[PDB]
Amino acid sequence: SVDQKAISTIRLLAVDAVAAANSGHPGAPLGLAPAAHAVFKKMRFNPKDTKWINRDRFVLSNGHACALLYSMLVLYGYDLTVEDLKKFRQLGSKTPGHPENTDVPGAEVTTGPLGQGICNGVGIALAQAQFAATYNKPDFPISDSYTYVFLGDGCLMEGVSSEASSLAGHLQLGNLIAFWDDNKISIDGSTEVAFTEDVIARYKSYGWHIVEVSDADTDITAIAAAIDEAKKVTNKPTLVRLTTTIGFGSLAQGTHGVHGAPLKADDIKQLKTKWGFNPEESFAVPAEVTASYNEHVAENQKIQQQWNELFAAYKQKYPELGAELQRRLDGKLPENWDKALPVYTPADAAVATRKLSEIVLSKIIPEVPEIIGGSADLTPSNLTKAKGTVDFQPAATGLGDYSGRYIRYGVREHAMGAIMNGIAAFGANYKNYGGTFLNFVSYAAGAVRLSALSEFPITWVATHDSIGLGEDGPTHQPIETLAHFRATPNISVWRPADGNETSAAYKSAIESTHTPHILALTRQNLPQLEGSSIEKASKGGYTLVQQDKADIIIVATGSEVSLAVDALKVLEGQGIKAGVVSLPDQLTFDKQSEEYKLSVLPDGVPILSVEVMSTFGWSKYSHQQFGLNRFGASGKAPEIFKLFEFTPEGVAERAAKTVAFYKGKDVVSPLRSAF
Amino acid sequence: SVDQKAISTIRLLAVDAVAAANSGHPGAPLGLAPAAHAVFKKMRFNPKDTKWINRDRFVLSNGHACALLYSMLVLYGYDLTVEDLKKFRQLGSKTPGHPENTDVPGAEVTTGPLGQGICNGVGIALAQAQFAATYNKPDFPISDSYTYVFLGDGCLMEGVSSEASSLAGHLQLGNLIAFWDDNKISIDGSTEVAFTEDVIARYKSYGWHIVEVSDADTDITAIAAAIDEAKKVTNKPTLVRLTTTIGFGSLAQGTHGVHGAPLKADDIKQLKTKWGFNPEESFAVPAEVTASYNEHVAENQKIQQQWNELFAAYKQKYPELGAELQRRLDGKLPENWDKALPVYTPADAAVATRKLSEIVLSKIIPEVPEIIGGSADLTPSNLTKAKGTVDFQPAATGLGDYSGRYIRYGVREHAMGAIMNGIAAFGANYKNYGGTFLNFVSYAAGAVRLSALSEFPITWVATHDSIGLGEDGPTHQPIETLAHFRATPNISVWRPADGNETSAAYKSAIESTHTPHILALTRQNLPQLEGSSIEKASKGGYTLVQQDKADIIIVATGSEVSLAVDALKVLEGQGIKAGVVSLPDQLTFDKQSEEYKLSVLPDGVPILSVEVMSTFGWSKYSHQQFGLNRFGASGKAPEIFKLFEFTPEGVAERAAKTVAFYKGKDVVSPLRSAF
Ligand SMILES: CC1=[N+](Cc2cnc(C)nc2N)CS[C@H]1CCOP(=O)(O)OP(=O)(O)O
Ligand SMILES: CC1=[N+](Cc2cnc(C)nc2N)CS[C@H]1CCOP(=O)(O)OP(=O)(O)O
Ligand SMILES: [Ca+2]
Ligand SMILES: [Ca+2]
Repeated sequence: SVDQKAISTIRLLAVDAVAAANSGHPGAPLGLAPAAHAVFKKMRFNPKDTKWINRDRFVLSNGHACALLYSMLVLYGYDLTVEDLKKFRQLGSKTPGHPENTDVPGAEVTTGPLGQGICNGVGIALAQAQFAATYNKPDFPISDSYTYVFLGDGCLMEGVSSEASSLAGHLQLGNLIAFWDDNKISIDGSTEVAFTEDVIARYKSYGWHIVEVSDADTDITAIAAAIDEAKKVTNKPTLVRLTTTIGFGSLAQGTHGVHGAPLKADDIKQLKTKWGFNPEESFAVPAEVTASYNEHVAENQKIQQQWNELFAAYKQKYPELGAELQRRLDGKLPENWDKALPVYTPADAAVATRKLSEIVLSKIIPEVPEIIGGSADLTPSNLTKAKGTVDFQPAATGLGDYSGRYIRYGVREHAMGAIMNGIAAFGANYKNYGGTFLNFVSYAAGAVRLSALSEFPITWVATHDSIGLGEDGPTHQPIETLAHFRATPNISVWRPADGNETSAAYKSAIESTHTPHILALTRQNLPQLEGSSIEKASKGGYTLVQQDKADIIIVATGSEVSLAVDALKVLEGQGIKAGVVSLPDQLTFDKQSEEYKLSVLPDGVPILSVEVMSTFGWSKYSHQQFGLNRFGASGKAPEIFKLFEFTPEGVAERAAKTVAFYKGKDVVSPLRSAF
Repeated sequence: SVDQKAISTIRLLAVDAVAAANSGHPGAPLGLAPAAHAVFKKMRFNPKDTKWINRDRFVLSNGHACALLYSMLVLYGYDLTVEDLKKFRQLGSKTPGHPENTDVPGAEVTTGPLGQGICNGVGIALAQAQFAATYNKPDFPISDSYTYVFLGDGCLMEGVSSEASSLAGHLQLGNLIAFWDDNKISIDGSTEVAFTEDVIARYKSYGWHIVEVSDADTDITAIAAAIDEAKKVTNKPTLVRLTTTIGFGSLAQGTHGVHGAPLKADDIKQLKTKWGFNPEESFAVPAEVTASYNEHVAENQKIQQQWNELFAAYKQKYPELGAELQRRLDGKLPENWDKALPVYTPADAAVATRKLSEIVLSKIIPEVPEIIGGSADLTPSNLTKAKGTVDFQPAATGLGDYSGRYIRYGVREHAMGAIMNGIAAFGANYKNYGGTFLNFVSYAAGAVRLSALSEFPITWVATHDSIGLGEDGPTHQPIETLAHFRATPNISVWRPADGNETSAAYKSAIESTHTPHILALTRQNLPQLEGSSIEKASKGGYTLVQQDKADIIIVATGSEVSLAVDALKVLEGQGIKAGVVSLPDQLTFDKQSEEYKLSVLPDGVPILSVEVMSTFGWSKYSHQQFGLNRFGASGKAPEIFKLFEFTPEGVAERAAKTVAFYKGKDVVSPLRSAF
């Protein structure tokens, strides 16, 4: 049949792509081609408009199987061709070895690191539910799309998927339909060696619906029926168990050897002949398959055409909501939204930056409907919920509504991070955030790195940033954390010192379209600084205290800026004139012009950095570094600062030693380099 | 009764400790005191010998509840007193706000970061099973101890605990007995807001046995009976559901407010009077409670006395095994074990450092019985299994035996990391390792940081270290990873360049007693270097190519050392004389004498670092840094190196620019500093 021919085409495109690269993963593509065919036939999408907001989304969580995804995209006429498939895994191609949303049309997210994609799918589905609850009206199903996820045994072993699956079940996300490639093979061989749990029983325990397809190597009727069944269960996410043979059709089917290396040439020949293809030909695309797939595309395009008319009618019937929706689909924030950002003066009281963050959120959430967010069981500590908002929960629970704006993630940092990526991936200008203690952002490193690689504007509200948290002690006190994330490409790591800097950090985080943000915020109160403003802090680094005859400049962040200002006064009594630079975000600063940066960190003066955590990275901006390169301590925070000499006198002593060390030396800016 | 009085004593010590600190967590201690009393009465331990190898182990995974643990340790006469309890959460005390194994006698592991302790318990139990299988003989139950773990809702939400619980069920770890504090309250309030899964059904799906105790606020008979029942189920770990009231007895019992802040003074008064204590007194220890607990200690000490005689008889009956066991309990490796380390010459073939690692393991595993390890589903990629070894599996599976030495962790990096910590915590000189790709060590950051804080000699075999892995692309290629771990205190991060350096890295990792190791290893082949040796590489950094008239020194690691040597030849043709330093471990290097370090990185010569990942940290050792501060690419590895100019010519160009940049300048070693 044409469907059988399409499945064979998919299988053979994937195998031929792996063969041409002499690299990659043929096994799962062979096993999942029937399911991919069936799912894409049920999906609504436009290959010519990858951003249609009511499209169904597909996520390949087992991203190593991407030759399958690329084959589907090529067959459906996305902006990806057979010539691109021939360049699978080749430098610069549109067909990288794992899918990247920035590079691959039709890749919703970046997968490959196992477990992430299913969590991203949870976030896409969460966003769709929130979006539909916000905009849909009687006779106006603006949003009614599904989220389809393929995942394998490896994703099911990764703890992040357990976190997200528990939460998705709790949230009753009935438009999420996941498909488990139950092939009983991973890299180390049979799943009997390490993965003998009853997966189905576990998913039932989370509140998921289950459909089992016992012969998913051939039974596309049953796969389609499983989708239909899943769509009837509106209050549970569904897991479809696809019992498949890894590498189906290969001489090596059902073995670990077919997972992750190219097939032998003779194996490819026998695949082709038993499926009616020419064993001498590669990258064959039968025109009847193209015709069948084109029919589905044309039908989907007529569905989108009708959706566009529905949207036009919605704008007439609901003028305010329609204009809001249009603005969001255009990627634009509300005009002058930033006038809601709080502004402070040096006469205002000291405030912890976690509390300043609460105040910002309280002002901007009512002004910017596309902001949603939550916390990983730290709501009253991170201060992430605006008073008067309702939680995102299924209304059946009585605990919230899908129109709610605040997500109770539970103690699930890693899944929170990957769910945030999925919310961003949904689109519609969502600007979403997640709170935890800074030290436990590290639990989510796998997802955070993907936020950076995927260019998603997510925000971590990362409170209790240092030894300033005090008594909880060294298991809770960051040392390495900012260095880790600052060393990751494309992460803005804001460590605001005061009220104006906290508003600048949020302005950056909410305006972002391609860069994730981490906001490192204090437990403890900090003074409002003389010289701070949103305008200056928006440059990422700025001169707080200018001293034209400086003997030294002290560059600091966060809680240490006020310390530097106090040290400047001690130094004056020692006959040393200091300037102060505040560096609330190194990435934003780095992006400023060379001339601006040199105005902040000039030649001809020693520069000392002060920040109560690792000194890594700081030599970009300073000649000498005063940091904390050992673990912390359990005690009252002021006593810990005293112990480690992060006091005005301790900073002054090191500043004086720095001045002494450079006597008789020629000093150029740390910004200079040889290449 | 005296048991009731003991439970009240525990509760009130914990509340009084929190009160004195005006900080900490009274709720879970109040709820878990009956269970703690019951469990410690069943446990075999010696407060005067915390390292008795056949002790039962206790782990408080909900580490915020540590006022409970400290109260137990004080009451049982560990080296912790009421005076220490009065200093709970105070700087420098033996009672920090979360338990630290380095600081607290009777704390087996460092907990506080949720989810870790239960995984550590899995590792303690895994080690006990392996140890017993190795040493026990008929009439000689050298090892027969249990592992008791307390955990709460937060631990059950963290994905790492799902990973470890799936694996523990698979491994049939019948001497593991965990207790869930089922109190339905977390920081964000009721668990109904985020955690509605059927936990018991999930644990059954993993193959655990379940016992439910419906009134764990009072029913110590049922808690004791649950332990007895668990001990009869020898082929499943057991989860005991303790249905408790958080803060039991407090006016605020059953509320989130009792989780994490001191009780009100009037609340403490009413607690004391209803339990028969003096509301005017704090830190009361009734002598009858001390007497009862002392009776149990005395019985346990007689059990250990008899174990010592059993061990003496074992040494006579099994002379070889007895001497091996004695050596391990003394903390000593086999005499001259390191003579098994492979040694290479520059005439030997190029080899990937992952393969060199395989060869090391193949030589040392037969020589050092306390080495065990595994991989997170990457055995044929990391090359972590020695041929001829058997896997650690329950014999009932037919897939291995508990005497086996190789662990199939599955796709569970985070749990692998925390399980490794538990294996180390067991003691008996275990030197254990875990393989994954370097980029996915990041999934386990929560546990890795705890390896460092806990001072455990665990080893990550972290292969595929860079863009040198090629086609899998940027989702797999480390950039920030070494900077992250090097910025963490107390992590040795070895990046060996060749065969001799790989042997030095293992010598360090296996000899370690207090420092975790990460071995960053290549996919791709590297040449054997002229000038390398185990002796020199053991210094962490060394002069590979000495040039007395150097215009520049190039410092490099791993795959970039050979690149630097090739660049030296290009530079010679440009009239520039270079030296080369290899820096296989920055931590080990840092620990050398100042004079040694200056002999490697002298004054008076520009120093350029070369390493194909983040430049963070490198200014400790260099004036200029050539690194990779952007994400990678999917293609053949040599083409990626060419793209980023990590070629002999690209390094030479930057070296020449470095020489030019320092013309006319006075250059001092990067090792110099102002303070
Ligand atoms: C272990 C593995 N990798 C390394 C890998 C490890 N850890 C993380 C976080 N991401 C990864 N990418 C890549 S791939 C995988 C086997 C998957 O086994 P799985 O059953 O899902 O795939 P398959 O056999 O094809 O049915
Ligand atoms: C969310 C929380 N903390 C921050 C916290 C967050 N993430 C990680 C990895 N470790 C932590 N330490 C500390 S504590 C916890 C509530 C526990 O809730 P749980 O039900 O286990 O404790 P309890 O209410 O006392 O019954
Ligand atoms: Ca599989
Ligand atoms: Ca709880």
